[PDB]
Amino acid sequence: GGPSFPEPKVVRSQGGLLSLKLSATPTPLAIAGQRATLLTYGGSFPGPTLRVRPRDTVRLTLENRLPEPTNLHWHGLPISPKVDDPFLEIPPGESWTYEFTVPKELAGTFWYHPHLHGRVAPQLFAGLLGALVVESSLDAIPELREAEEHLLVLKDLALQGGRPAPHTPMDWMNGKEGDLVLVNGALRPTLVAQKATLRLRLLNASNARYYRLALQDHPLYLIAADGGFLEEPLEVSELLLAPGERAEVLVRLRKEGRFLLQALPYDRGAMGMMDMGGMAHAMPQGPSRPETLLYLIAPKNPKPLPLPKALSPFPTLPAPVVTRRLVLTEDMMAARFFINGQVFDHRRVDLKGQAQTVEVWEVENQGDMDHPFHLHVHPFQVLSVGGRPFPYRAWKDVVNLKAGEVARLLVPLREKGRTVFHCHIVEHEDRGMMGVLEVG
Ligand SMILES: [Cu+2]
Ligand SMILES: [Cu+2]
Repeated sequence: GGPSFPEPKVVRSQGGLLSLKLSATPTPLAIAGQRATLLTYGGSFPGPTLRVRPRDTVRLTLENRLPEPTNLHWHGLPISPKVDDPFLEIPPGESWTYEFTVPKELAGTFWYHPHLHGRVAPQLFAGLLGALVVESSLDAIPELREAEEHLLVLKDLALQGGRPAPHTPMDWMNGKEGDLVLVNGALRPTLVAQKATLRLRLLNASNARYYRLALQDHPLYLIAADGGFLEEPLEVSELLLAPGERAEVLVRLRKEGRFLLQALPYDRGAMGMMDMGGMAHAMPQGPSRPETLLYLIAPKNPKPLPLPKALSPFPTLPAPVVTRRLVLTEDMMAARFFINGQVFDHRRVDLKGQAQTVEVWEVENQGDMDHPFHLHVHPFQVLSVGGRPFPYRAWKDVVNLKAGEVARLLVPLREKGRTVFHCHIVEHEDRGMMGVLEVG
């Protein structure tokens, strides 16, 4: 009812259980005024949103109907790596049931996508992604209960011959960006707000595109990062979301009107093909062209809600027991990507840590591109980048590093088992930039 807005179908837990059979299948669909066959979960692009509460049981059977093997990564979920198994392979025509319990303190926006090494980037680019939302008791406070809530899945695409465009040699180096810059699988949808306060859950599920988000005439009020709430709302004029990151923001519409949500120009250090003359400068690709993501129409006579004064206190973490250094490097022309000078080997354990301890990880980008570093299974707290303090306290699982930046991360080691860390420009992961962590 009311005005329509494209948004994935939601599947909710019931009586403490979300049991769902999800097929990964090629699917002809309508897209930006044409028809294309994508790879999809549940026949939709994006895939369906799974919405759960803490302590729920999730029983997701993944039915592989693809021509190639696949698996799922439960991105951001602090569960067992024996469930969130980055080494599992589900052959074509086979199924696998993922069963886990949602942790008691968890809240926010998470997502699921393929993690079969070597094939992540084509599979994710072809459409295999969906969101997972964990509801919180905090969502009941009046300042959030009465906000108009929406999920915005930021994911671009390019098509050739009615199918996802093939990966080029340049895509393996830079990561693939598409010419169709979509929101919830739609080209520049219009959202006609019925409330003056919106709560937008934001997911960057793109292979490589960055989104320097800005809303015309409006600040954003950040209330959640990748893996949970901030301690209190943080007003920002704009918000950069790297591949794999999520955020939740409140928007306070003060005036009537139509306002563009844009992805402003951002230069992530992608490299262009080489050229003659024009002098001026060199041959980086330079900043992205600005893109309109959606149109937001304010309701009549808008009166926004007050902001909540407080959200969730961040747990104090114990003193760390060990410091690690992880150096990211690249060989751009070979399109190979390294951590501490090595490419991923699934039979090599790179770091051995202890369950129930906290470590400090120093992640150093010695490349020229932005690399967004992701660690499975163990959410972390970012302390500093470039020697300066991170602007808020919240659980993160992806941290963006620009050329030369060093992040210092507090990593509490939770579940035992073997898991991975990798750049979330997924082409770089496929081309080497991944290593193996074992917790005992
Ligand atoms: Cu991910
Ligand atoms: Cu990278």
